Amino acid sequence: QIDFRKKINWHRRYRSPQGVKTEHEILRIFESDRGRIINSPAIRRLQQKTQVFPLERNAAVRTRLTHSMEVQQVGRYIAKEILSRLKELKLLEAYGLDELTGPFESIVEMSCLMHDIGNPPFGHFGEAAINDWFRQRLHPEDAESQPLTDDRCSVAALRLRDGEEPLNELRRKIRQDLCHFEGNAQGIRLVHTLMRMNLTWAQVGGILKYTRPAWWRGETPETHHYLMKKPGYYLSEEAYIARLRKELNLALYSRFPLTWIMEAADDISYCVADLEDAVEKRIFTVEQLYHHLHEAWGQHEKGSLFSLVVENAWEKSRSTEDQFFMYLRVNTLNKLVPYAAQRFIDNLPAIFAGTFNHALLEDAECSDLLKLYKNVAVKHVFSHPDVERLELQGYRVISGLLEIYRPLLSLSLSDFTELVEKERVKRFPIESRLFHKLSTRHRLAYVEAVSKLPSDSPEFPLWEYYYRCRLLQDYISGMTDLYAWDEYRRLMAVE
Amino acid sequence: QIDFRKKINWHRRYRSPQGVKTEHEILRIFESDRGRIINSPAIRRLQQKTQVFPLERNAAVRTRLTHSMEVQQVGRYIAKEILSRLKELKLLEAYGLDELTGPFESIVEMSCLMHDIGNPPFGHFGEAAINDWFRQRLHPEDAESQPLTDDRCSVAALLNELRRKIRQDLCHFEGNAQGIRLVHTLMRMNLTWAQVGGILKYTRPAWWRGETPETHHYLMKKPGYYLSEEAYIARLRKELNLALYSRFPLTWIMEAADDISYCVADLEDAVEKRIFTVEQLYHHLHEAWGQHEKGSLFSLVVENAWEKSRSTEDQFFMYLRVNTLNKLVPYAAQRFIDNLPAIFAGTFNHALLEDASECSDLLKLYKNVAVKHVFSHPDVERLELQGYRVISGLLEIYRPLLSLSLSDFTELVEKERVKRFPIESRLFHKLSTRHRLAYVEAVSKLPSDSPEFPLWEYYYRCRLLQDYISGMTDLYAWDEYRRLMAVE
Ligand SMILES: [Mn+2]
Ligand SMILES: [Mn+2]
Repeated sequence: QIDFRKKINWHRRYRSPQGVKTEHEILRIFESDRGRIINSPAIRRLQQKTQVFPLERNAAVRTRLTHSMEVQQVGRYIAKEILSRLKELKLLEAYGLDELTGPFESIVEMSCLMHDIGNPPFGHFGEAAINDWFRQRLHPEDAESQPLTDDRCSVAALRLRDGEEPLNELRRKIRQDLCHFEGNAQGIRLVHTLMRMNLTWAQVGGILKYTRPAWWRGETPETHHYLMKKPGYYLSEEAYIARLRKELNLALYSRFPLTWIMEAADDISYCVADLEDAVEKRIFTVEQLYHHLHEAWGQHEKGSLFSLVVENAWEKSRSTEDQFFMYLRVNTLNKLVPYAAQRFIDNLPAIFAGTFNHALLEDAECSDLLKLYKNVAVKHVFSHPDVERLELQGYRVISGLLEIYRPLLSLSLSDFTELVEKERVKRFPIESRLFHKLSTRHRLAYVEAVSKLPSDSPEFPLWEYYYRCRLLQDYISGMTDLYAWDEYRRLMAVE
Repeated sequence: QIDFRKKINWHRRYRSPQGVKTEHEILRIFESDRGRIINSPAIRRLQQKTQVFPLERNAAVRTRLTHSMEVQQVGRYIAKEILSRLKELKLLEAYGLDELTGPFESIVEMSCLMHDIGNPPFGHFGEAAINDWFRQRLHPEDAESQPLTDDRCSVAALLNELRRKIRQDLCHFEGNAQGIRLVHTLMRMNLTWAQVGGILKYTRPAWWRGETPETHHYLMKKPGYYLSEEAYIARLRKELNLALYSRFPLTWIMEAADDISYCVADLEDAVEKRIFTVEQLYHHLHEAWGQHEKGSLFSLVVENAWEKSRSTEDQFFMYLRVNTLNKLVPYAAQRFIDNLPAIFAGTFNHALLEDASECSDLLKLYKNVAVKHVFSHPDVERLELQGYRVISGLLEIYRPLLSLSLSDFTELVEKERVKRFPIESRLFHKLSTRHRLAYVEAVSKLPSDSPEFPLWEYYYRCRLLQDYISGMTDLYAWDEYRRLMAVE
């Protein structure tokens, strides 16, 4: 049975409010969350994180922030559409929404905003350089089966010991979790353990995009593959994630019903904006682009969504660029938003369950239009040398930075712990200074996770390392494209 | 009589919608406006326009954009508060709001967002360098009375009343006035009248020469619009039911949010730039209050937030922000409702937080601390001075286009390639196509025959230049300065 009272959890993890609360009181909690998000430095960082194009000396181009604001307004429209349609169906009171109208909407907007929140400096390329650097040092493939006589792992504790141990399973999970860094998973890690925001369960639900644990190694459940497409959370969050499922009434590997709305907007905004920027960076004319889109459609009919959207917007522009993109955007939303709004309502039971193994804008006419934009963007924009140059640049910056911090990892627990207590250590001065370079928040978080472990435990050293790596990963992922590059040069000694 | 149906004008200037429209249809028009604003490049430019502190290699510091988002959430709260209070008073249906709930709120947020949108690269300092550069070339003081035997104006053409108005308008550039110019004539957004009302902060015309309006002193504190907009501005007044020099009732809400967000954010950034500790700051605030009582708003806000803190800094600012809004927002929400007739009239000669209000005092306290410690910092001041030269120098680089005859200038507008003026050609190409387009359009609307026609051309010519510059980000203007000075 569909009841949103049960999904829109206004309680918190720590210092949580409890007992009754009016429609207004509840609105205020959700409005509190907005203020928390909007004033966050993690949200400010996004104006300095690159979105497709390099951070040029004129802000004409979209950054991760300006894009996420655009995504949020799309999300607002979809949510608002779902609501209006449902009030016309009178199912609003029936689904326990008549009083959670505003909250619903705000959650969407705020999750929209926070997509890309945990992404590393150089995005998907950052992810690569991180995962790759860890892979050459851990080799999680060497953990999959029985203890290999020749384990490629550089860490003594994480190397599968031959002797009959269930500790071998702990090593397996750590190796896969650290080598499978994902922005969404880092986003969850960020809002809770790092940024220490203390948001409503419902909000944190909306930013939980995937249900796959980072430590996952096998084949994906056939009836869960879509939902477990990448990883959604780390081993460090597993505890809190369980807490989240129970609070939001979610089964293992079940998604929060609103996440689907936020996802949709992101999928829409996704290309069109970069395509606008492409003509702005003079890659081709607006006319040239129209012809690339005509070429891309192929199977042309005079009543298709191409004619209704792209052909339509092209005619509006002639008796230019502004008008073109302005109406192209309009045209798209005006057809796509209703579709996804409907799709949501249509498949609401499975969505409420968070079991629905599909996207609002599927694969089989809306999905086609999007794909068309994507193809054009791939073949002409994403392929541009200045883009690719920066993509490759990013990779080295992160890889090199990770190597600069290798000495802290290439250490014994006894030594590392020593550095954590005494800030000034005799024999390890480089390591000292390098550890000071780390941000006070990720540093704090490490210690806290460590102090919660049992000293006596044989798993304790493995955990320390898992956390040690997490700590390093947090520092790096936390950086902006600029800061990471600047630091790379500074630590390579060229400034 | 108070009816918001009459103030929340969902019609547009060009391609305007008309006839009935449902609550939903109306919401959609206001939601359309949001999309227009949010996708605007003029709104993107703000992530590259400096807010107090220089850009820095880490975005830990607020930019004009990140501040305006903060302002918008404050505005949201105030608007939402006014509404909730009014629903409790049941006056919502009574004031024609029961169906314009969402719109009201969106307008606030969108106007909040668009405050500073018309600000130049080096904001306040940019204004100076512009106005100063024009003043040495026009001397509008020399126009005030009778034609001076020794007129300091560099322009032959600068009917005596038209000359007066042009000189004052061009020499009195203001971000808010430029903002109005921007959304309509430059950005060609075509927004709902109501939205454009919300960004009209001042009722003073830029061409005004005759110190202080007595009865309308506060509303005409700074200029609100240019001579180039006077026509459209008249159109706006009539559409929004405003008397000459009357303000849009919602503008007051947006304004308030800005007055609040104004300092606290830079104070957070001050501790972030290590200017002083969070502890050092608390002591500067204790020093600043002086007249200490154990139940005052200082104790309730600052003392309160200080105790909560004992990350420390995060918690401190987080709850300090909370504490402030939790007391100030209700006040301004009330003030609005309390003085609603005069606000609806847009005649109310005061601010929501203004009088001897404990609220106004708290704000002033933040401001004083910011002035005495943050705004006074050398790296700030250095950049402020730097900005001035960049703009002044840039204005001088473009002096050749102004130091020209109409006959010559016009020639350059038709033929892109002109023989004798090659520097001027290339310099004119440097200007953005939008401001270029806008100039021509304003010019083509004038009567060729008219004796005022040459004066207008110049007014517009200067406006065109001003648009280019004001349109730039701190970075682009600096980059260009160096590029045109030949150091890259
Ligand atoms: Mn996105
Ligand atoms: Mn401001």
